[PDB]
Amino acid sequence: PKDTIYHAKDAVQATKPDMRKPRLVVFVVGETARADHVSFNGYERDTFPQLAKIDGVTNFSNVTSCGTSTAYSVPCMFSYLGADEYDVDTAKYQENVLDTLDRLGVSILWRDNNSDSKGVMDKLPKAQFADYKSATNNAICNTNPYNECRDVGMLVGLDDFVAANNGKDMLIMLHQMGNHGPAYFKRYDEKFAKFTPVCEGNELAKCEHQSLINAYDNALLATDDFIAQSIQWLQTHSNAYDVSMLYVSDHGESLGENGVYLHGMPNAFAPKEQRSVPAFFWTDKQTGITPMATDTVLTHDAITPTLLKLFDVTADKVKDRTAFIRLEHHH
Ligand SMILES: O[C@H]1[C@H](O)[C@@H](O)OC[C@@H]1O
Ligand SMILES: [Zn+2]
Repeated sequence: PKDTIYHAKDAVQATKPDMRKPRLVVFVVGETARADHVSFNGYERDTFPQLAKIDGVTNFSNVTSCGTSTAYSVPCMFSYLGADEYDVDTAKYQENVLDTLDRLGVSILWRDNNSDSKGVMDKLPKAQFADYKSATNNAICNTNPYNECRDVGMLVGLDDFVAANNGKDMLIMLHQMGNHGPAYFKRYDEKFAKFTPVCEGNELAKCEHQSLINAYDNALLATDDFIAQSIQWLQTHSNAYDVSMLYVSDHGESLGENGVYLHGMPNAFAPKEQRSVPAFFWTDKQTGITPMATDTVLTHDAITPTLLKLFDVTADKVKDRTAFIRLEHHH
């Protein structure tokens, strides 16, 4: 082990949940989703029909990931250093934004249907991380012939966590399997097999290109559903809690442009498809949180200041950063 390097020892929470409504936020950590396959960004297909029916969802049309892979992007998304000073090999020993929030009294929960938190949860109690790739944590793995555990299974029993943390601020990370490839066709249950025919081979270049896009877009429909159900879950708590949902994908995906597939390419020459990601923000009307303009130039660096602002936390290190939500409040 090594000593933790501090970045936000000045951090203070301006208000406490005994003096205003407690705050309950879900952060969906997405996977392999491309901004240009989002209906709201101009995609010809309605890949997000359920979110389109929910009042108060903001789509962000200009978000660039810090990197092109899970192990690289996820730690930077929760970092204080930002993409320009980020060092993947020492990120684990830096105070990160979850460390700050936990230290100031926010109850942190991380459920993972992807891999793990890539070091982000490592300093917090073991029980605050839960592996939802396991069929004995995730109750929703028998809805498909692959026996693949589904992201929506991470919503089961969250009410137990809320009850165990009654009246506290809470931040829940849900780490999605999402659009991970190459087997996009496995990523969604049959009710989302909307675009057809579907590539069901593992060698992507050998499928007809349209069938590859169809499988990828069907997987997006399942994520639309998962995010919508995450908002519906939050809404069952809106009387007692100020509830918000943030979604950001860890990176994009190549879909055969220039013959490139999957992701993980070094940033210097990775194509734009691997870095252009969707981001969504939803909040209940009574929270007073206001989203930034949909066309704000944004990156993964906006995540840490957003999470801090959602819990009324100020930290010098990110004082000049743009967030997904505004500093000005209408009364
Ligand atoms: O984005 C990063 C990539 O995912 C990683 O694996 O190598 C460096 C790149 O800059
Ligand atoms: Zn990923």
